[PDB]
Amino acid sequence: IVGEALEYVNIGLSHFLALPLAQRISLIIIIPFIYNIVWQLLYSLRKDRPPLVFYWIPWVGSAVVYGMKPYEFFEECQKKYGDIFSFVLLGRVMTVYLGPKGHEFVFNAKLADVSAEAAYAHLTTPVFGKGVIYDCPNSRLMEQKKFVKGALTKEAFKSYVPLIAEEVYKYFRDSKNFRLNERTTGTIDVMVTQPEMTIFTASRSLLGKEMRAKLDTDFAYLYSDLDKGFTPINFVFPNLPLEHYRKRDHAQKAISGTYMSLIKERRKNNDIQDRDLIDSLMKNSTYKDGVKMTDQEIANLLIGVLMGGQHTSAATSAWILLHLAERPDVQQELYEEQMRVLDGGKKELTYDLLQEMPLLNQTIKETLRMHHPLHSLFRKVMKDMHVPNTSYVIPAGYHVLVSPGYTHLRDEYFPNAHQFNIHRWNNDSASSYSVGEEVDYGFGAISKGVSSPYLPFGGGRHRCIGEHFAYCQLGVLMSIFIRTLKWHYPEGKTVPPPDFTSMVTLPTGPAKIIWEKRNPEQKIGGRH
Ligand code: HEM
Ligand SMILES: O[C@@](Cn1cnnn1)(c1ccc(F)cc1F)C(F)(F)c1ccc(-c2ccc(OCC(F)(F)F)cc2)cn1
Repeated sequence: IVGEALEYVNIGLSHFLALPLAQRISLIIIIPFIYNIVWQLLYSLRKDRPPLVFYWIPWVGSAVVYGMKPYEFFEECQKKYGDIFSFVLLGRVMTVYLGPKGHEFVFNAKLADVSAEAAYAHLTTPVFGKGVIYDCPNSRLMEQKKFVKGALTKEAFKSYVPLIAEEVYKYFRDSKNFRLNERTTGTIDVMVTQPEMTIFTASRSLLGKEMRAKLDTDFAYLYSDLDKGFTPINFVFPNLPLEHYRKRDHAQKAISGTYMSLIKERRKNNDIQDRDLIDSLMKNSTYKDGVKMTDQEIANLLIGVLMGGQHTSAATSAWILLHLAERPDVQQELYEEQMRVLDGGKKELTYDLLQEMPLLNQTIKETLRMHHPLHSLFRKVMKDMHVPNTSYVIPAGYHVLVSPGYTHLRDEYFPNAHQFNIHRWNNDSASSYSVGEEVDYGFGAISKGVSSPYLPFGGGRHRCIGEHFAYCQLGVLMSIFIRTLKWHYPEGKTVPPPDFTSMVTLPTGPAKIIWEKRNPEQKIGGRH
């Protein structure tokens, strides 16, 4: 009789409920652990799914090894399963597509197939504020990028260069890390100096003199507070009743308030010029459907732009210094270019003269190859995607993960990829260049193909608009570093490994270099 079997399901259920809590809280952990191992083995038999990396702890997935060393994880996975493979990350399924075909599959994915804001909104909305970037539909983001880029013109760059140069020299004069009028040599942590130099140069040029003046006050602490809110933790715990979260949110309110204060005072005096990004968004932030951005949204977009460029740029100048510190040959070669292009230093550095410095630009270009600030770019898959020339279907609710930074470091696309060699870019010093046809998603013509193995600024609709600002900033900064200082490592030190757990792939610190003045008796003028 099978009826007697069902009685014993009932009985056995009643006996299960009566086991000691030693056994039951055992069995609450044992049952999903074994059910997970069963589900994976069954999953491995589906041929319409990319291979899934095996993991033990349910939900947590491969998070630990991915988070700590993602390029090593990808290379081991790539040897095992080829270029397309999935792995489980703190509750989500990430499908990785390595190589140029992966750049194409993700960066050029149809707007209806994937969503960046669905992957990213919790990462950034708590830090930037509401209504901008990833807290708004894609069509709003596109036009927001059009607004910001409209202030990022070559004529803006010609005016930013002397301003950035003034900040770099101010920092050499006044910062405790240098004091070039009092000290001719010294030790700095590049992960202390570069964030400060970056925010000082970016504030002065994009935000204007008033906002730059605030960082000389206690207001600087709010920037520090807000900056600590910029962490990948926000992926999992975006809001918590802790203290870190309170100063972050306070700082966002306080900083966006200072921006709205300045915006509302410029409009009441009609003090609206072409000075900085604030003027620019004030004159040009009405969407095509007629909606104006609010003063709050404009301020929030300013925080997003300044914050993103802060961490990519600061990490990149740190890496440039760290690589050059063990390459006095490269510093020497860069210095000769500076003497030739600037008539032994008797020409004032201009945006135009920066474009005549191919080796300096190639040094930035090579640093960005070896240290892509963003090792992984995410999209949430919104409807099922067929992976061309496979039987693979990526179902909706998965995520796709693209990693041009991994391809940057492959010998097949960059011979001797782990060697720093700026001369691999000889007669190719452009920050990037569209290898053919262009398309415009709402913020300007950009390259249509994204199959280049070198993609420091991504591609497609979510492509960076900061590239020329970053090269302007990095170029002025490194031109002055080169002309002012030599530097090298403390004894037995070398290039640190990256910190992949962070918001960008910044160097693991402290990472110290010893600078020395090229001209001990050179003084920097001005009052302090
Ligand atoms: C060397 C410096 C930088 C590098 C390597 C870099 C890299 C990138 C990458 C890879 C993306 C694509 C992200 C994705 O597909 O999810 C991106 C997007 C973006 N970046 Fe940058 N960035 C840099 C500096 C800047 C600067 C200086 C700014 C602003 C002044 C900026 C603002 C933006 C914006 C607005 C986006 C658009 C994101 C979207 O539309 O989804 N970045 N950047
Ligand atoms: O793409 C950024 C960064 N940026 C900065 N400049 N250019 N791009 C961004 C985009 C637009 C902005 F307005 C401001 C931004 F900061 C971003 F949206 F925040 C962003 C997206 C993803 C990531 C990121 C993705 C994956 C990560 O994995 C590491 C982890 F496994 F979580 F530990 C860590 C970080 C970081 N920043």
